[PDB]
Amino acid sequence: DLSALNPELVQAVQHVVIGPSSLIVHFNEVIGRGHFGCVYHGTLLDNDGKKIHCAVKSLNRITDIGEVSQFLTEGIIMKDFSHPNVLSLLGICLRSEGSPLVVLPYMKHGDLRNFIRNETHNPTVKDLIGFGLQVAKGMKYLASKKFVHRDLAARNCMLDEKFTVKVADFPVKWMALESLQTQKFTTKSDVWSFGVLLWELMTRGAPPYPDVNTFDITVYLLQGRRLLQPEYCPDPLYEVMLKCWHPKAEMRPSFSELVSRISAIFSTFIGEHYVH
Amino acid sequence: DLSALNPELVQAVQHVVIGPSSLIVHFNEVIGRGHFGCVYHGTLLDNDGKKIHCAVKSLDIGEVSQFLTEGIIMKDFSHPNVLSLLGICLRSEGSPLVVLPYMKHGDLRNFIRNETHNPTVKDLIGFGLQVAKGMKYLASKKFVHRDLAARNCMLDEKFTVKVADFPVKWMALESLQTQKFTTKSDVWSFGVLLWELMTRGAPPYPDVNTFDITVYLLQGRRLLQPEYCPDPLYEVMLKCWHPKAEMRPSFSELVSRISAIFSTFIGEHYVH
Ligand SMILES: COc1cc2nccc(Oc3ccc(-c4cnc(Nc5ccc(F)cc5)n(C)c4=O)cc3F)c2cc1OC
Ligand SMILES: COc1cc2nccc(Oc3ccc(-c4cnc(Nc5ccc(F)cc5)n(C)c4=O)cc3F)c2cc1OC
Repeated sequence: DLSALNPELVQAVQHVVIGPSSLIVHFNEVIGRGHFGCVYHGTLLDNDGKKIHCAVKSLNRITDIGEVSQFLTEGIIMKDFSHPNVLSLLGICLRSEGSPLVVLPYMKHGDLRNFIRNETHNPTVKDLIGFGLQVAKGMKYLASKKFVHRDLAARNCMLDEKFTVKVADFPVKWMALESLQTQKFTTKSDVWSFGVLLWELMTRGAPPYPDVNTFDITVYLLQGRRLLQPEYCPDPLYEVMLKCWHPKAEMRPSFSELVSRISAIFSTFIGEHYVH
Repeated sequence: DLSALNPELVQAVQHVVIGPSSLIVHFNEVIGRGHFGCVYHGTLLDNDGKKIHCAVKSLDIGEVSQFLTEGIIMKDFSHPNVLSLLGICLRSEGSPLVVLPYMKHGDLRNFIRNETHNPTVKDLIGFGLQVAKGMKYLASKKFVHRDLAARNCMLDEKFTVKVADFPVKWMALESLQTQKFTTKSDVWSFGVLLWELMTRGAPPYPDVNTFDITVYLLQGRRLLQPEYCPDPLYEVMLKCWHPKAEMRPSFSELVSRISAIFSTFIGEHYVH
């Protein structure tokens, strides 16, 4: 419905809500491919009088109060995040006859996987390490807030005009061993996924374990087998990836540790095509 | 994992939280066999200071926030056939505690399966009518249960059925393929529940595998009429299992229909 919901919860989410008379969605201007849903070009008029171009995602017609309520508390959580490497929520739009709208800053270069996959772009080794370093900074921030991402991957990281990486969309070949067997997702589980994301970057967007099946991944990892060092990957960064794939979660590096480690490797490299 | 959450969400949950100083938990006095988790006998002091016998379930910011909003949702429901939430207790050192009114006769599946109990065909239909009324209430709130089953309904002292815990062999055909749950998806699960009641707690589809259940229902095979189930009630069951979600009856129509079937019987060992 619109507000067959709890008054206290509706009050809690108000600060996230965008009035539709300050939002224009160009439903004829699509930016999505499908992965994030159906995403459109938007124009948002803020309370400050500033008119900005944005991305607007249209939800499936959510049909029960349990779902709408979970959606709203997710919105509340994302609105609270404030880091340059974590994607911002501009707000949500609850309309009378139609599904809710999620309003996000426009991300000029789309997601990180597709940016590095097309031959038109030429990221250096340093550029790719840089993207991973930005991802780690955002993930360090999220961990500091006690927040598990649960779906870290290069496809789920966005790149703006200033080439700032935005962690978004907070998948068995990205999952930690314990997540595959015991179904447990922690901050150390995100460290494993980060490792896979680094591997993705240093291969420029190659699919992980391309010759192992989704159901065969668990037995593969119990053979001590890991993803092989990518062609753009430096030896010291590969040892970072291996540490991310330790089967015991407590034995993996923290994101705070990954930031200082990768940062040190990054500072040794020179030559960039995509700065900031 | 303390309240370093969004202040407005924390203020939204305040009406649901119980001050731990009004609660004693008997951690050495255990309730149940683990289906509902770690449940214990508790004593709760209400707003007037009245002692109330309760059951106490012992449970990242994302999970804790969703837990809180589910508590906000549950605390809002007010219907005799829906399990009420007395509150939640968010301790300084330890897991959140969920506080529920004590249900004397536990879950419905265990109660009917017990040979010591002698529910009549009318009693079992009555228990189904109670489930339907709670579900009609939930449907009216636009709320989907998602896990309706005999094991997930409770029985109190006055033999009031309380729908709780809001499972492939209870799942609707479109849930087994599209992963989508609706109020009509709940109607299907209710039919399996009615079947559970009439067979006095027999496992459904006992010979078929968990993964072979979707192809089983696609063939048009269903649960056979329970030995001691009335013909018009098995028709209700079959209507609840209609392959077209929109062709199944509403819980409002289930109430009235089952109310009628119930009324054509006499003989109750468990009166409500
Ligand atoms: C140039 O090309 C693109 C540009 C883009 N620009 C901006 C966003 C894009 O895609 C998206 C990224 C992110 C999310 C996203 C939505 N909601 C939540 N959470 C959320 C939950 C509940 C709630 F109430 C509010 C929020 N999260 C965690 C998200 O990551 C949605 C998206 F459509 C772009 C995509 C593009 O190409 C595909
Ligand atoms: C004597 O025999 C028994 C007696 C009992 N008496 C009273 C409760 C029992 O079991 C329970 C029933 C229900 C729930 C239950 C908890 N939380 C939620 N949701 C919820 C989410 C978040 C939030 F913050 C609060 C709430 N729901 C939807 C529930 O159904 C928990 C239970 F332990 C009893 C069990 C017994 O035998 C095992």
